Amino acid sequence: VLENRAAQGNITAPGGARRLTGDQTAALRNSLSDKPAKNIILLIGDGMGDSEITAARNYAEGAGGFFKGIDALPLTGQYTHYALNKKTGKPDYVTDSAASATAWSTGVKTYNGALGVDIHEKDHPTILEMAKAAGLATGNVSTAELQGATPAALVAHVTSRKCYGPSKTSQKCPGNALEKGGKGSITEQLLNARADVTLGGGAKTFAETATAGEWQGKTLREEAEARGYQLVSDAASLNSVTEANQQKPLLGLFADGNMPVRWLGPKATYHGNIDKPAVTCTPNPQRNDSVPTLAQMTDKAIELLSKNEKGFFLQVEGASIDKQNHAANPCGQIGETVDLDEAVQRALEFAKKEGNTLVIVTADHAHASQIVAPDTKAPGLTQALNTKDGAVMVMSYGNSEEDSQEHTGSQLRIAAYGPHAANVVGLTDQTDLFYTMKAALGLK
Amino acid sequence: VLENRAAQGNITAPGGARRLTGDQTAALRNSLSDKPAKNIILLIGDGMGDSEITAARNYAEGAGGFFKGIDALPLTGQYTHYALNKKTGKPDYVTDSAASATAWSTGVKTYNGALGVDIHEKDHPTILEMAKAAGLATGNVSTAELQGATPAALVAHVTSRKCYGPSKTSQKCPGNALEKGGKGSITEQLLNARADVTLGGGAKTFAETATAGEWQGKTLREEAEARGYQLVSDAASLNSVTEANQQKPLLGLFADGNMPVRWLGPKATYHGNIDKPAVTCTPNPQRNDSVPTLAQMTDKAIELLSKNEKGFFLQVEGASIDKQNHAANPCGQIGETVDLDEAVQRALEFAKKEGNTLVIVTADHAHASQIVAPDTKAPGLTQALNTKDGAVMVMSYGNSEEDSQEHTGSQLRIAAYGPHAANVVGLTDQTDLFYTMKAALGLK
Ligand SMILES: [Mg+2]
Ligand SMILES: [Mg+2]
Ligand SMILES: [Zn+2]
Ligand SMILES: [Zn+2]
Ligand SMILES: [Zn+2]
Ligand SMILES: [Zn+2]
Repeated sequence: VLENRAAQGNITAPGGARRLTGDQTAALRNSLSDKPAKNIILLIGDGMGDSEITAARNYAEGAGGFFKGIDALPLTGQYTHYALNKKTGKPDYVTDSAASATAWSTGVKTYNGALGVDIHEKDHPTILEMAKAAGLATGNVSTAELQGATPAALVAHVTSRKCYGPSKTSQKCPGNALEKGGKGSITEQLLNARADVTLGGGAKTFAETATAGEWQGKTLREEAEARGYQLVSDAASLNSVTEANQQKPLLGLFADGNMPVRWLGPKATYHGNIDKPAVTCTPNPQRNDSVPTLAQMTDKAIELLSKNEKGFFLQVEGASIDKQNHAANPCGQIGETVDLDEAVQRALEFAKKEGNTLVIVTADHAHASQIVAPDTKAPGLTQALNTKDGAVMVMSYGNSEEDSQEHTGSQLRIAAYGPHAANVVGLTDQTDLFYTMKAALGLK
Repeated sequence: VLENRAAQGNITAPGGARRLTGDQTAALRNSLSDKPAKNIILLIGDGMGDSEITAARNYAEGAGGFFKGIDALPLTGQYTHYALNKKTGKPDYVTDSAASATAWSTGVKTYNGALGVDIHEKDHPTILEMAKAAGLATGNVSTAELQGATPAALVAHVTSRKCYGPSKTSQKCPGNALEKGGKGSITEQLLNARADVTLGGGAKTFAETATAGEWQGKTLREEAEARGYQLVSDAASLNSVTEANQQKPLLGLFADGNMPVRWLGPKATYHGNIDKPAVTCTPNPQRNDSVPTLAQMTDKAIELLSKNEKGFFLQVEGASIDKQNHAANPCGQIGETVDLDEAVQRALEFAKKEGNTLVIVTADHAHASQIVAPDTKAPGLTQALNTKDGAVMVMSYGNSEEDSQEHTGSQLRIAAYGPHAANVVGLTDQTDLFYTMKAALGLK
């Protein structure tokens, strides 16, 4: 259960590359607790499998380095995230963001594209709903559109993840359409869920007007304001928020769509590791100092949420790891993994002081990127990068001849710290997480 | 710390896909022991990363299934296996078989191709050599040529893994070349190391004659006999062996090159998941019934080795997982993963019963195979398979245009059971494995 896992010294010498400073038995034994958790923070790196973690550590911290956030959770395991074929109910080996998020939030498998509904299109309550009912405070933060699959899975039960607002719902999720007597689009269901703290992008869908119900005619933003939501749109206004509760829940919309990525780098190309020079990522000029960082949103959320005596449940998502992986952009992808590590550090720092918080870091599924030899002549897209060690690392995306690289179905790392964190050890299924969180918090 | 990790029931229903029957905390806590291990069995799946484990499980046991051997080890973690660039001394992100094996059996990082020597081309003692010095019984078994990087790393100190016998050594490893002061070729050093049990392939190099020393002029096979080794070449004679020790060391050579693979299936092709029907693996008709299986050799070895009162150290290798991954042959690859699982089961059974045996299952490095969506249009080699679920799973190899798919650098799974197994948890380095084993046996 050590906190420092960096190489001991000279990696070229006997024992210089070791990460362990001694025997873990006693320490590891001491970190095993079945006492109930008072709080839970689930950090999700979208599409951040072991490959993505390795590539970003190698680049930002060096091969023998270690992420003070992502690599510091003591209890580790691997878990499966296969989805279901809607027709046959047989496993679909490669899941999408929707079905995977639904699994840990509701504890039941589903088909690719569904949010909060099972194979029968039947709704099941999510962990955030159950927590909110027990009286715990709830948060939902992400760097993607708040209507994106991952954050949406905690507050919406819809049949197609594309049903963002009234427009898409009427024609893609007729049965959820508010007019048809349904629960409504993702956005409207998010407004109904009323989590104490909700922060992310996706401001554009709030410009749509409800077709039915009490706030018919008004845009979703107006409905938000009318219902008591405090709205903030930048780092500054977010910083000034001093309270977030059921009487005045917080809703931050920092981008029309997804929030900008931190690093800028060119897209990987065919024979790019041979024909193009090694790259060194630089900061993204399109990102303003007004758009909050994940670490800032996480920090603010934790402070506002920790005021609730009963406890809180918070989910944080580094959304664009997946997105930049689809786009075959190593810098964008690595910058976002680093961005999430800072968020995990904020969470771990709170967890350690408080002493009753279960922190979990994992991904919804694996992705395309592979770390390959400098001289690889690959069929897909590749790029050479200048890492922190002062050495070149080549990354490869070779599973799609299309504009978008794809998810992969490999089991991946799940790590945790705190009460009940032992239930993450060994082989488990993504659905076990739901039950692990429910039992730690003592939910019924 | 449970033994059954299969999905509980109906994966389409709430909680039907769970692998956990309850809370692991107490069980896990109980499986944490710092008592010294009397024996160690290290099973290595060459190139068996998390993706490889997942594909094989999907195919052979179904997505919700579980490997009775590979998935039954309770303590899990992820470890790094980067090598060193020979010139700069800086990390080389994608290791080879030789450099990786050298790290766990020696405790020092090295460059690609080196066997048992650091970057300064200096020899370091291996855990097998140290075990044998403490009076423990030693075993080395593998399905590849005994001269291959994985088994050789335990008995040879050579500057290039290509120095199989006298010929290649003279030309590629002149400094190790027997006929000028070196300890000899891989085969000559293996013959000098004299482990109690050595089983595998590579009988072809034993046909070479030493160029100097006492047995100059005789084939290496003749030298083996002159030195007291019992030579067995098929299952029946292997099964007939009664004892193996320093007076009568067992040397089993079951093939000229590598042992034949268990299953047969076609090679993945360009758009193979689209232009060709799904495939169903079949037993390899060429595999002679007289050639032992990895589990049979593992089983026989444990039997002979456990006769030493002091204990034993045993390394077992499912070598062709890697070779078939290079060749882009899913059936070949999965068959060898299944093969290794049976070996693991044999190991776990002895371990559970004896109660002072540390079992570790891991891989030397990650590989190329990826599990992708059935409709994937990939730039590399794909193939569709009919899984145990009656569902189609697609595999992809897209990191090389050469005739050999490549290793990848992602951190991968390491799992253990027994005394000191807690040291495998969290993030560690491949070199930490050396120290964990050295400490487990008290082999300082
Ligand atoms: Mg997402
Ligand atoms: Mg090998
Ligand atoms: Zn995703
Ligand atoms: Zn995606
Ligand atoms: Zn290997
Ligand atoms: Zn290989």
